[PDB]
Amino acid sequence: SPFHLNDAVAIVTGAAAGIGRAIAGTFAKAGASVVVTDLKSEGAEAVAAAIRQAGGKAIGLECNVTDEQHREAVIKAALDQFGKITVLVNNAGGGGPKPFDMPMSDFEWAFKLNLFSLFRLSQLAAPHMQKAGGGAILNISSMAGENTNVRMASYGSSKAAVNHLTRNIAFDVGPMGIRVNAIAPGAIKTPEIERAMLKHTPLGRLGEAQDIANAALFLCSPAAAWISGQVLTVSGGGV
Amino acid sequence: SPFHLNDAVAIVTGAAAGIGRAIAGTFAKAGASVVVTDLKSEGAEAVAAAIRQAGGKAIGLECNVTDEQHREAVIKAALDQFGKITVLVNNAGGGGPKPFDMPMSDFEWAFKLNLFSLFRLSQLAAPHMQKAGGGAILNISSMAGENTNVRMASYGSSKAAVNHLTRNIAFDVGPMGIRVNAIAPGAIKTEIERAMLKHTPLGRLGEAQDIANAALFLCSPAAAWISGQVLTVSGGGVQ
Repeated sequence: SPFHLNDAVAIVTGAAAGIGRAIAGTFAKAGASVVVTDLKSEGAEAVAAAIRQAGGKAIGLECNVTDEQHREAVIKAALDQFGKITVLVNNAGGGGPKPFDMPMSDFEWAFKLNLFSLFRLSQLAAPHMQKAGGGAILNISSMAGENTNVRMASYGSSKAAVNHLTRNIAFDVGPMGIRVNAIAPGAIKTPEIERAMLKHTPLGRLGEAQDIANAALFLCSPAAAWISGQVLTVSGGGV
Repeated sequence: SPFHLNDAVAIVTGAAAGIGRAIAGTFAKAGASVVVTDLKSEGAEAVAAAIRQAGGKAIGLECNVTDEQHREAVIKAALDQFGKITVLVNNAGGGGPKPFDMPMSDFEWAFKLNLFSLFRLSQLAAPHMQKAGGGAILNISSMAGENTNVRMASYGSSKAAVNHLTRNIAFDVGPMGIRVNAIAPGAIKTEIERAMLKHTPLGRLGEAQDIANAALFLCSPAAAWISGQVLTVSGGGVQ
């Protein structure tokens, strides 16, 4: 089963709760040494210590992905602790419904958070994946980069930019042996309104962060060795 | 024929040469009062004077679309000269192939130029279009918003961001009577040309007047129920 990605070093951003925590835990179970980072040092350290207790190799750091101080800190810490970089999970990001008439201070924030940070991180990690023989980048997007809705002037543009950045820098770092892929999660269970939102989800249930973790583990694994420039939507079949 | 632009005021950015200049001329021939703008004052003034000589209403302005001073200046100049704003053609933009290991500054300038500028322009122009009973915004994108290629880390991401911004802010400014559409131009006229046409099934390159007429359709009452759409004017292929 090339589904082990055992011999590797995976930097997971925003990985103290939810999708990032699940990705870190599942990657560690698969044999990868995990640099858990978060905006909060305490949560990342907690998750990393839990992984070490389970029997895995992990460290926990504070990283504001928008702060190049913190980005070089994470890259250097991964290199010091484990010697190489082979997987980069850009799960760090946020933003939400901001009205059309918003400050531009809110539009540039959406792109510095959801796009600029992860591009700079991929720039930082790509050379180390090169003497390492190749690596896997995974940007965690959203279903707003494909769908069209109100109040999504900032979030949606940023997520579609993440998607096409994936599709394009698949071509630049391919020669380096690096695969760029993205995951678009939707309605993840971190109630008539809940069943009303399930009425458009054909599988009749909400998704667990293990679903995204599983999809990521596939995309970051040797089983996805000839898969790049792909956005995979994990949505149960709907929006 | 509802393909005329009578009682219309059209702001056209980057319109001293090429697609923008042809759009300004075609829109003026359609009966629209044209605020031609450019980064260089001389070209915009020349194009506006030529339009006035041809029998249309036009003014020429210097505008760096990345400069909010210039943006408010264009909005106020349009409202002074012609009393309203009904059409906003964001043709101004640029960038191109940059390396993956490109400097971070380079990567923000293509968003600030190719996205942030036109979003702030649409923000400034939306209240006046609402007041004028509705209008049309047209973002001049590029075929890199859809295609995947090398060196397109910044240009492609910004252009796909423009595409999805079009698609989504069609939903916010819809209630205002405003239609947002986008044009993706192919190779334009201004043995690798033979590769170009190996691809382009119509066996010729496109004239700036093709983009001009596509824009004229999308900014006219003929397209009154068309919004959130990206029209690719490529002759039927990719160049």
